[PDB]
Amino acid sequence: EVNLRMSWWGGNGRHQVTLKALEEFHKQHPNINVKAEYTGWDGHLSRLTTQIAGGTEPDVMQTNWNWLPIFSKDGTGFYNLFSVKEQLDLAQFDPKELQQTTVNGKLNGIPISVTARIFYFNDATWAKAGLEYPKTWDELLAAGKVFKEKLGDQYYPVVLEHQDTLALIRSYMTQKYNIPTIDEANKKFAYSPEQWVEFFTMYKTMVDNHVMPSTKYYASFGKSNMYEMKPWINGEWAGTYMWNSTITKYSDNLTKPAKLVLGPYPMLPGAKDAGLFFKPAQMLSIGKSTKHPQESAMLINFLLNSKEGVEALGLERGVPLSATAVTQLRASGVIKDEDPSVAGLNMALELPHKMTTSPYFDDPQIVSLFGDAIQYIDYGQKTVQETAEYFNKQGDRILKRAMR
Ligand SMILES: O=C(O)C1=C[C@H](O)[C@@H](O)[C@@H](O[C@@H]2[C@H](O)[C@@H](O)[C@@H](O)O[C@@H]2C(=O)O)O1
Repeated sequence: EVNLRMSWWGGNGRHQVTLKALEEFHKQHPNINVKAEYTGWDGHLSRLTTQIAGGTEPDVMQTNWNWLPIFSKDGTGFYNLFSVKEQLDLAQFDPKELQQTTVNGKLNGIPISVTARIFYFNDATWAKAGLEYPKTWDELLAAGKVFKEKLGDQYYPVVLEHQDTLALIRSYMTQKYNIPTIDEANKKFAYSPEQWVEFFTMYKTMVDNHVMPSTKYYASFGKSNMYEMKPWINGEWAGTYMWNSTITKYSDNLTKPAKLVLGPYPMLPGAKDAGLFFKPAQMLSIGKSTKHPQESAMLINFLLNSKEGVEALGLERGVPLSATAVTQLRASGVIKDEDPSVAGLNMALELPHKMTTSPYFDDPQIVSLFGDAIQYIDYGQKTVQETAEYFNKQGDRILKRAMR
């Protein structure tokens, strides 16, 4: 009798396939029981942080790439997956993808898929507005006015949650200035005071120009998860800047015959870098002090490499990085070139994208700092310049506490 716990986050679609997959794993292993612990994205890091701090975390965990500096600054925060290469077939995963999940020579997670945020639009609402998807940043910004005038105050080209908006304006600044957002050497942000004014100026331009809801309007709806909101479902918020690895958590909730559809990626003329946030979409990791490292490794192998786990898990986490698994899905017809999830990624890789994102750009204190920031602008409390100075200063402080 081996009892394991496994945690993950996701939409219900992803819960349903994972639960299906675990039922098979247990069928194939009468002696290995897994308790499942699963939520949506919200509060999930927060809960696992409490567990890790009291040493009660699961044997198997779905982890995020930006959590490596949080839990595993020295690579010892999770079990070294090189120690279970007997159970877990490592050679299926690219050596260069494995390097992103390796810290101090210790393999901390198996990246499941890679992802970048890209534009996805409600094709139904865009057809009503009689617009083509923006091919440029100017078109992005000019599209809100058309939405509001052709369809009404209630229609937006996109909805952006603050984290979405952070990634977007950084993409714009990267395209423009071709520098990293974080100076990792000096433990701080790389942008000048001016560049930060320009960053929050752009937010406010987009908000003024009716591109997406302001934070104030977004909060007149209730708290709900974005994909469960009426204006998302009703097709009133007509798009998202979103990971291809979890796009169906969004599209599953549109009203037929509306589809979320790949849009073009805006690029400034002369840009030497598309400014993607491209990374492991997520990982499977083993608890540092698991009493069952081998059975855990068997479970991770099953879900990522076995015929039956691969078939069960389908594309709820994106296009598998496992050679065997992505080949299976292609052969079964599950990966198709025209799938917006698949096409999202392919279009993205062809974008020039040499700039890597620092895991610190996605520090949860920095992300919350950013939502706070644009809330001050939207609720009249801080001007654009004050907000830019406030972000620069307080975010630098977090980066020193984060980069410790
Ligand atoms: O596929 C996912 O569930 C996923 C891929 C991203 O790499 C992760 O950072 C994580 O993103 C979460 C959330 O699930 C997603 O809906 C979006 O809101 O952004 C979140 C984020 O932290 O970026 O999940």
